[PDB]
Amino acid sequence: LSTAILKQKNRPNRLIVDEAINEDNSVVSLSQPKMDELQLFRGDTVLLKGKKRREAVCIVLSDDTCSDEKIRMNRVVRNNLRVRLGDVISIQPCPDVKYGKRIHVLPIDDTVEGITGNLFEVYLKPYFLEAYRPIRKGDIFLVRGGMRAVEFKVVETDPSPYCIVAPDTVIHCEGEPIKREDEEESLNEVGYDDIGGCRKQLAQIKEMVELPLRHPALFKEIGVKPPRGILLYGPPGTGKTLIARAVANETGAFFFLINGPEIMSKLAGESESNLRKAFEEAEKNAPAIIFIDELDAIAPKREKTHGEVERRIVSQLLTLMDGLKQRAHVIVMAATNRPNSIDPALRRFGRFDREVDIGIPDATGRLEILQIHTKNMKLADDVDLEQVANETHGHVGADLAALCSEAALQAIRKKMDLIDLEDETIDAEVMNSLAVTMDDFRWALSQSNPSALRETVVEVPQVTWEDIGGLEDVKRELQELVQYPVEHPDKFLKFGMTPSKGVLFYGPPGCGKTLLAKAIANECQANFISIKGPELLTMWFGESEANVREIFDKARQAAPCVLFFDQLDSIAKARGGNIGDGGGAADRVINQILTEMDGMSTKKNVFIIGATNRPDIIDPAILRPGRLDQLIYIPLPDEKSRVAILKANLRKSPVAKDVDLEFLAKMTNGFSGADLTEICQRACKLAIRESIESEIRRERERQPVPEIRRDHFEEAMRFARRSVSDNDIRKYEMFAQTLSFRFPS
Amino acid sequence: LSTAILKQKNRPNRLIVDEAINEDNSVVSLSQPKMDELQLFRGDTVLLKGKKRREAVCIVLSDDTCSDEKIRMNRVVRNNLRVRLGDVISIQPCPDVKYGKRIHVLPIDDTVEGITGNLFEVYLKPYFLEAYRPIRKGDIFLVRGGMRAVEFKVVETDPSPYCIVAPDTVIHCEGEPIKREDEEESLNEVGYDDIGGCRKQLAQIKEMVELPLRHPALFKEIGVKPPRGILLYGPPGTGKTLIARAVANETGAFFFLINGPEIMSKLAGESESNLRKAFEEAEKNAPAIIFIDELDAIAPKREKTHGEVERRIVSQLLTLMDGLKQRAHVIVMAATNRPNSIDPALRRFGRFDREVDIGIPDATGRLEILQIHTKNMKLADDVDLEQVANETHGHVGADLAALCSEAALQAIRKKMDLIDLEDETIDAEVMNSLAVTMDDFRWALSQSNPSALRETVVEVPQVTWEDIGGLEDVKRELQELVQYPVEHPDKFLKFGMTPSKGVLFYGPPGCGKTLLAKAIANECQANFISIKGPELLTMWFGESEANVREIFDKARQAAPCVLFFDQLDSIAKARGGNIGDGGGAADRVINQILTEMDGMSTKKNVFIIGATNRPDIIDPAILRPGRLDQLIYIPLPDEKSRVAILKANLRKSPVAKDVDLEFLAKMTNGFSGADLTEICQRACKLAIRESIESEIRRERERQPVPEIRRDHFEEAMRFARRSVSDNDIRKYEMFAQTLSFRFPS
Ligand SMILES: Cc1cc(OCc2nnc(SC3CCCC3)n2-c2cccnc2)ccc1-c1ccc(S(C)(=O)=O)cc1
Ligand SMILES: Cc1cc(OCc2nnc(SC3CCCC3)n2-c2cccnc2)ccc1-c1ccc(S(C)(=O)=O)cc1
Ligand SMILES: Nc1ncnc2c1ncn2[C@@H]1O[C@H](COP(=O)(O)OP(=O)(O)OP(=O)(O)O)[C@@H](O)[C@H]1O
Ligand SMILES: Nc1ncnc2c1ncn2[C@@H]1O[C@H](COP(=O)(O)OP(=O)(O)OP(=O)(O)O)[C@@H](O)[C@H]1O
Ligand SMILES: Nc1ncnc2c1ncn2[C@@H]1O[C@H](COP(=O)(O)OP(=O)(O)OP(=O)(O)O)[C@@H](O)[C@H]1O
Ligand SMILES: Nc1ncnc2c1ncn2[C@@H]1O[C@H](COP(=O)(O)OP(=O)(O)OP(=O)(O)O)[C@@H](O)[C@H]1O
Ligand SMILES: [Mg+2]
Ligand SMILES: [Mg+2]
Ligand SMILES: [Mg+2]
Ligand SMILES: [Mg+2]
Repeated sequence: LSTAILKQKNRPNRLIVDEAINEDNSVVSLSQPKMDELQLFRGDTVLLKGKKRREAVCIVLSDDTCSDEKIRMNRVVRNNLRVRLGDVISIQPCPDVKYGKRIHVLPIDDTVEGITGNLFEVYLKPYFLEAYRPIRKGDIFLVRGGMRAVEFKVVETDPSPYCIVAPDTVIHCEGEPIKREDEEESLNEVGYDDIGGCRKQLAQIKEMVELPLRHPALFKEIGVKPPRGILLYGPPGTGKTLIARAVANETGAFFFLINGPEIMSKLAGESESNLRKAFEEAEKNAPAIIFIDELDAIAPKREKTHGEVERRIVSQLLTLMDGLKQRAHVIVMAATNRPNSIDPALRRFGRFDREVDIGIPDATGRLEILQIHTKNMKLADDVDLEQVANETHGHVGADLAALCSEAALQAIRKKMDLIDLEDETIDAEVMNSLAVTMDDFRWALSQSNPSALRETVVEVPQVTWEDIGGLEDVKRELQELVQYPVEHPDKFLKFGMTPSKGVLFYGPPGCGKTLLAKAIANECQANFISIKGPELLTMWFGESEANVREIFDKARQAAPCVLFFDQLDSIAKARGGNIGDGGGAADRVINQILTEMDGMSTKKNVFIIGATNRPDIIDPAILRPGRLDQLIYIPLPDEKSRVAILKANLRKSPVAKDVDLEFLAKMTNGFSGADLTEICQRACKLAIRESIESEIRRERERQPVPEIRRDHFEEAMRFARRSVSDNDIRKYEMFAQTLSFRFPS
Repeated sequence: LSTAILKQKNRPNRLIVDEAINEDNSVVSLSQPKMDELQLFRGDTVLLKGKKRREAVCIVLSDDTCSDEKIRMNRVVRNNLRVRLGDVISIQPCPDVKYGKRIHVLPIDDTVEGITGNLFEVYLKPYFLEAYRPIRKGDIFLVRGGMRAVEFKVVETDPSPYCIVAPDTVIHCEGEPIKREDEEESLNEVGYDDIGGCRKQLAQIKEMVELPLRHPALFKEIGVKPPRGILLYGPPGTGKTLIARAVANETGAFFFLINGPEIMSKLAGESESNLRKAFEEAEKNAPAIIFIDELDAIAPKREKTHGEVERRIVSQLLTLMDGLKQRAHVIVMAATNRPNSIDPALRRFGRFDREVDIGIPDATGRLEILQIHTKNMKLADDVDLEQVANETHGHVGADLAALCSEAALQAIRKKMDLIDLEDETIDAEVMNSLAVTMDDFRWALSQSNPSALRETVVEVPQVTWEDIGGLEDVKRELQELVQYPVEHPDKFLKFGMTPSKGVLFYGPPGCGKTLLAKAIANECQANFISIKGPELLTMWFGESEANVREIFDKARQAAPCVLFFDQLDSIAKARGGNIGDGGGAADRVINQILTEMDGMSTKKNVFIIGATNRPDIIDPAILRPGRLDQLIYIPLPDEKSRVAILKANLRKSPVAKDVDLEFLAKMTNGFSGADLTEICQRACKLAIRESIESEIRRERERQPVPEIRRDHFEEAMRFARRSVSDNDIRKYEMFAQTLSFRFPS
């Protein structure tokens, strides 16, 4: 499975973090069956591993009230392992822990601010007297006594790293106090849990980076060599640098970070020296990871570069990439937001040959990002991260971070009156009053401008079959065409028939062709790419055929994908229709589409769908085998289908049950689904106007309309008119006709 | 609220500057309830803070004639705090002011010009004998005695900064006299009060620059990180450098100024060293502000740059921007008049991610600029800064400064006869006679050429509903469509209807579609962007579709905004109308408009309005949902509406009450609003010609017409003719028609 590597295992060592009844900063409690399963004795020293490279040592004890799958755990060592209640930690035996020869500790600034007494005698000596506490370098532990409990950081141990505080162990705390800034920076370091909406990408990165270095013998045994170059790409602000930081803080391998402007800001001969030194340092500390952030800064296209030194730097990078012998256990990672700007030589074999797309997050992904970014943010109960996530189409993670910052700024604006710039300090009542409400998020949404609105949307559509009324035979035919090869390929192989991978929807406008394409993409849970008429017209007017290939390339990277071409006749009408131009049924954009379809015919998991309201003026070459060779007529709905359409459109609108949708459908004989949606929208508009006017009337008098009613629908049927005439219907009929026989008995 | 930070608070310490009855240069007087509220004793030394970083010390005394909210204040210490009568200052206790050990003072040049006696004995000793005056470094104080009072500047104090002049304090005044040029430069330093028309921008700058450095704990508590990079952009002469100077003179943080030509004029390796030294200096003196004026000079687009050293400088700037850790408390500000010319990498996250638009001022803003620039200018009573401000469309602050300079030059030209170049001095009668009159401003206006006339105008229209006659149902429909979603969004959410965000006005020409768009923009107080037919035609002829997106980008930065597309049929007529060309209802510019409308559909506070006189030849794709899907017919006015139109057009023209506008309206059956305006304009022209000829006749005889009359309107009705024929009206009628039913009982 694609994300099977992200699965952490149901193992006896894995334990759920639980609160501690009576536990000091040196012990943890487990259930007796858990010690029996783990062969752990009471009083044994045990090593605990948690999130973000964190390790600690404790004393394992028995607790009859402790669950088998849980470990009792006080707050101090929870802070040490950077874990919260309900998190999962790993417990192992920690043998051969020797008595400490000498330990150097340092207090935290605010815990010692105002403390002038002897730290040793007041705090450390009673805390470490006849206790034999196990400690680790970098541990943070809180000590009682004095007027005020003081937190200390174990900055040095001998023997290292783990030592027992014996009575003869020399403890000293003389040195520069550990500042709170360092502790906060260490606490807020980025791990994998700080990335949202990139579950596929995280799994792929672990498979291609962490796994080969973690277990090289795994790939050696099966006789394959792991890729050497992984290139992260995506639009700016998608989290490539954040993923780099997470990998750096989460990896056991040696990590070296290289920035583009880092290298390019140095003098000629120092950039090359730094690059070579980085590669040599990685090779010396194998297994190692080299991350080159902003690769396009150092390696643009060599021919399109004018600097001599720049070309020399690109050549040096190519040579260093080729210098790895696949036993150096060095994996080079790179991030760029302009993958095309990279020199193509770097994308060859033995180089950055693997590519991971950190794309634009969907609604679930951006909800995850919002939850991550607001986890340490003071919020109110009215804040619905659901609603913000649904309303932030086109936002990337950086845009969502800016949105949260602007919401907080609006929250501060709401308290501006109690806050003065000239004031040396801010009252604590204002401080604890400060919270980010839903109104602040709404204002930030109103003021936010997304950076990825012009990017092509590649996602699974929300439209399902309940969103479509009628068309049951069309639904069954689409399901067969798209899913039978997927679900029963052996049946197609047995009869020797290659399935058709292209369908054209044709019919009157507003009958559900776009809905059908979206729904068939949704049922298969495949990505959906929609190319509308204005985009084809943009390529036609600008004479920019070459962009068509780009579209198909996206469909390849997004497979399984449904490539949908809506309004294939847009260029045909733009030329004037059937008799508009002297030329006949051949244009540049559709020609490139034909070539790209022929190229895509070998990609099994990309299904191409076309839609047109004017099948007569469509280029016939698109209906040839290997192209949209299946044809489905989407007709005007009949009365039952019209009832279904009216019911589907009114699901989200409160409608009184006295309204009879069957009569509405039977009276709208020649109406399309779009016309019925227009009727429903106008009825809702009338109801909203009535409710607003009634609320205004009451708001005046002090100084109704809960549902749409039958009079609303009648007043909507004033303006309702059928968009498709009988002429058009008949034209589709002779198109369908122009698409008895028995064997002798 | 957006400008809530600019609100300075109603606080007891805040005091209105008032004149002093009997106060020396060392005391201030307050009301007894004010001391009781502030817990201030009589004789206490008090610190006073004013505009432009100014501080001073005085002795607080009681005055029964002093108002509670006012402080009595002599002229000398008003000059010290750089404040005038009616200004607001802050008063606080100033404890632990020690006796001065040694003070060094220096006189002002003209106050000591011609003074050869001992300054100490004549002036300072009687002024500081048994007085115990509190003084500050940099104080300016005037001393009596001699033949002539002398101003002195306290250039050194010990102890510093505040000291008491004790009897044993050693006062000396031996040194280079403080020149008047230095004092004048210090006096005329730019503060926030020197910027006009940038109230939003000043509030935003204080929120994003002054606030994070002022109170970092405010952002730390709410768990957000303040932006690191703020980029000021706008057309040249809008005051970005002036805002930089104001921030430098108004900020408590350390300020470092970097200029583009500053850095780029140095040799290779010295520019980079200066940039790194600036960043290190800012980090050492945190909190600090780095301002990089003319950022485009040092950081153009790297690919579009050919210099090796230039690319290295851009990379170094990127590295320095990334080097900040958000605890360095360093905020980097930059100003550029070519924001697109900036390398895009500098506009990413962790870099110049916030942008403030110092745009073209409106009439109120340029009135503020004129008042600021002429505050120290000798003006006459006929000068109406109102009238200059209304007449300077397209002017930026620099243009207004040049206008004032040219007006002063014309004033000097008017006195040229009494002024000779060869003269060694100019008579004082000419000096005090020199004043800038309204005629000088009129001449400067005639000779002024604005630098921002070709920029897109983004402002709230002056047109209101009184400016429009009739169209009451259209006014109500527009108000509903535009304001009901804004005022009552919960009603739309309850019924599940997404409001239409696009309307198309159609009808005969000259009936008020542009007026309706402007008025609906004005009622909501939203920005208005008008795209006329010639602009669309310019994009069509030049095949420059890509500029359309620019327009929509403006609408995003100006939200809440009304985007108005006037004469959508201009390209359609240019192609020849309905049958002009073989192609049908599809062109490049309207195609880009469709794509941009689809992109803008997610921006709630941008409303798009289209207008056309030929709805038949409009591309139908623009009427689809998500586009201008609402349609409003603006018909020819009826008789009552024509009376209203004639009344509205004649509001600003003196009309005799014998004129009957009802008869004019009833006789002009098929006239449009433009035709009625033509009639009114021709009548005014006839009246003006009559009045001019009568004035000429009297001016001849020596060596009438106060209002428009009925004969004027009759002679105008000579040439008045209806622009719209019945053919066109009927065409609109079958367009409207082509846009009984009851539920069963
Ligand atoms: C069995 C088969 C399956 C196939 O592909 C299956 C498939 N997977 N995803 C998709 S679509 C994607 C998923 C949902 C939306 C997008 N498909 C697919 C392909 C074509 C039509 N429908 C479905 C191709 C070709 C064949 C075969 C049949 C016969 C022969 S032989 C030797 O001439 O006898 C050779 C090859
Ligand atoms: C309530 C709502 C308001 C809105 O926007 C309000 C708005 N603010 N400024 C403007 S315009 C600007 C101000 C004056 C001139 C320019 N508008 C606005 C937008 C559209 C039409 N009229 C006004 C958008 C969309 C909605 C909504 C309705 C229903 C649903 S749901 C879940 O399907 O039920 C979802 C969303
Ligand atoms: N998927 C995500 N989950 C959580 N936070 C994210 C995500 N994507 C971006 N962010 C946040 O938004 C910002 C994006 O900055 P980051 O450096 O990670 O982006 P980038 O794509 O590497 O940048 P660029 O391509 O412009 O160099 C960071 O503050 C990061 O924490
Ligand atoms: N069968 C249907 N069930 C539900 N809604 C429908 C149906 N047919 C049409 N509609 C509605 O009509 C509108 C447009 O439908 P859609 O985009 O799928 O049509 P189309 O055939 O591609 O034609 P067009 O060129 O008008 O877009 C939407 O509001 C959609 O909900
Ligand atoms: N809003 C304003 N209020 C007051 N004075 C202004 C304003 N805008 C400009 N000025 C004045 O006009 C001149 C504009 O020069 P300034 O250096 O401030 O402009 P700029 O926009 O930074 O310049 P450029 O973009 O060409 O570098 C100055 O003399 C300034 O005092
Ligand atoms: N109802 C009206 N009330 C007042 N003035 C009106 C009215 N209708 C038209 N006018 C006048 O007609 C002139 C042009 O009007 P406007 O620009 O709004 O019309 P339009 O419908 O957009 O047509 P056009 O293509 O002629 O500009 C202006 O002088 C305007 O004052
Ligand atoms: Mg990055
Ligand atoms: Mg559609
Ligand atoms: Mg400047
Ligand atoms: Mg007009």
